[PDB]
Amino acid sequence: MTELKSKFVKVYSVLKKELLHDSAFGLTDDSRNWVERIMDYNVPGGKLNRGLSVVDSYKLLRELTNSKYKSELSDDEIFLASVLGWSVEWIQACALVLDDIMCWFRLPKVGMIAINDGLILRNHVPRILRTHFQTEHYYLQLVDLFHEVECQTIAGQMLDLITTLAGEINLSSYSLPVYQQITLSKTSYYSFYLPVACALVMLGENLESHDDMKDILLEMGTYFQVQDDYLDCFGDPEVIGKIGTDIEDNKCTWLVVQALEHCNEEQKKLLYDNYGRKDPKQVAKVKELYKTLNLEDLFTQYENKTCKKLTKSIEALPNVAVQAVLKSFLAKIHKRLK
Amino acid sequence: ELKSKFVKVYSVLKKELLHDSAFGLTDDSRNWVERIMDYNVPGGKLNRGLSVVDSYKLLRELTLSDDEIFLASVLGWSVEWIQACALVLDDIMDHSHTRRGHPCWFRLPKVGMIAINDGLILRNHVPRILRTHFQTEHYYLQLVDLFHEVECQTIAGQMLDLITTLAGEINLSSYSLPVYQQITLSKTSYYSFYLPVACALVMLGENLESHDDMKDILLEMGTYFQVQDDYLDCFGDPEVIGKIGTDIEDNKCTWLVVQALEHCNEEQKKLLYDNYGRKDPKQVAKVKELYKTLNLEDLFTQYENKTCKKLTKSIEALPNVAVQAVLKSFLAKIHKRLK
Repeated sequence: MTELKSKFVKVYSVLKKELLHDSAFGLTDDSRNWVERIMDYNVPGGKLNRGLSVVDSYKLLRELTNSKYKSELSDDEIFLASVLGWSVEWIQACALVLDDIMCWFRLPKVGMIAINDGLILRNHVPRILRTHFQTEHYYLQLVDLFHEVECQTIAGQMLDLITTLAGEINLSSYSLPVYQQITLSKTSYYSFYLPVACALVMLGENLESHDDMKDILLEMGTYFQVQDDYLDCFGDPEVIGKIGTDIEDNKCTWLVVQALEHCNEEQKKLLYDNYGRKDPKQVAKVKELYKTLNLEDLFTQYENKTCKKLTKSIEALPNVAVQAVLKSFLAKIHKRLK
Repeated sequence: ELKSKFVKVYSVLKKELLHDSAFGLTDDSRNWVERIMDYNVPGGKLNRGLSVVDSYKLLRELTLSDDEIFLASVLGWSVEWIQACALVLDDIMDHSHTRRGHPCWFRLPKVGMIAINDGLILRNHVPRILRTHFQTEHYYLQLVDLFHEVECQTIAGQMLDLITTLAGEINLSSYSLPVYQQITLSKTSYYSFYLPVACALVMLGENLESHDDMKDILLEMGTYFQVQDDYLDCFGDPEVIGKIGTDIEDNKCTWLVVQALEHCNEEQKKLLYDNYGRKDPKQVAKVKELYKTLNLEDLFTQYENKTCKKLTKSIEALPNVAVQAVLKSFLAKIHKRLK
């Protein structure tokens, strides 16, 4: 089960050798190994669905719009899309650098190591894009698109940092607006906007002519994160392949915030005294408070209403290839159990 | 005088950014963006941005169009935008206090989100400024590289500083010298000292990859500049500085606090835990008195004399006499300064 995905995976190794044995940025033999270890720990491995969606999207935009000379994707076409797909995976790798880190005094030294790891990787994307796109017309537009998503990611990463730290001293810091900003800037941009926007820039398109699609993808990114959060609570761990830890891990879950908005005083103090522990006695009291607040129903309500909104906004787009791409994104997420 | 010729450049750029066809904005959003813009970028001495133009002027002399000054000033004002973004988060602990100056925490992420999003707005101006005014030059890509380097180095430092300032409220042992050095270097040294000279240099038609030694000097000189800052906030003629030192009350990660924790023993360590990040002058004085007892006034004289001599030596070892002149100018205006 790999096909063009196997053809995609190889590109990481090509970019990695380029980045390491680059004359413009020399490296000690010890520097190279140190950088390569950071690269391999952080960037390859995983589902790769974000980077691949760049290639899958570029393939669907070409298949439908065309007006190019042939509809089959060139080997050089597949490769360049994969280079952007892997740039996406680098952006992603940087965004997650901090997600462990979690007593307190050991935290800034620990955090310092992680920050420098991402510093190394962040300085890779400009070089990747320059090596492989410096000559195209759209190069400057591509640098913009990446600068925007890169900068929005860093903002979301900083808020998630402030927020996950402030959550250890007071759960009331987790709020609905803050959750939406973290989800939007830290995740939605690279996850849903960035792939397709990459396919469009190399397809020879201007992004300022797709603001209606950019709002759709960003909202679809929020919807996707509300899904993950919900699944981490209850969703057949044998289907997901993972045990839910968000309630234990003291995460800023869509569930937790919707809880503290609807539940009051007595229910609120129940949550402070039971959220984020490791024995199931408190984990179940939480899961029961969510059931008491009907949060499975509030979620399923949110799901159908948001799906209707986006399908409407999608059916209302002028670009049939774009909407065909967004329709595949939305149906691949809808009511997914995994 | 040339300062007045430099300041209007801000208004030039501010007018460009707002009434950009490529970036439409409501009249009501434009006021909001302008309020963010001028609250954060102009005002203050503007010395970093000015050092770009003075540096270009000294480099050119030792090897002048009005438009030249404009472009140099455009880069100097670019520096001020970077400086602005680095500092957006610095009073995040005192603006979350919607009380007096008491613990908060729940109101902290809302406060931070505002700040983060302000700096996000200002961070998107530098690429537009550099493109508008340099898209066409030989060195344009060298400029985009240079600003991406410092921009990213700045971003790392504030992220570490954030982690550090938060973890410093709970458990004081979080403040350490390696963490202090990293923050000082990545958050500050890059934009303040490297970036100005590097701007004057790349526009002067130079490649930065052949100035690694000058860069190492400038970054270290930036760290030296911050250790001076920290030391003065404790004892440095509060009447001369024109400001009252607030660092001990504010529970800041000072070079001094770090050096104290290194030298002091468990009794002195507890004196520091039980005082320090408090308000009353009685507890603040126990610290400033503990600093004296640990000999941190002389330890500072050692760092300064050694860093000054060490850098003077490294600078004189540069082949480029024009570069040596600029770094010597920076070093001698920082040296033993009382304000």
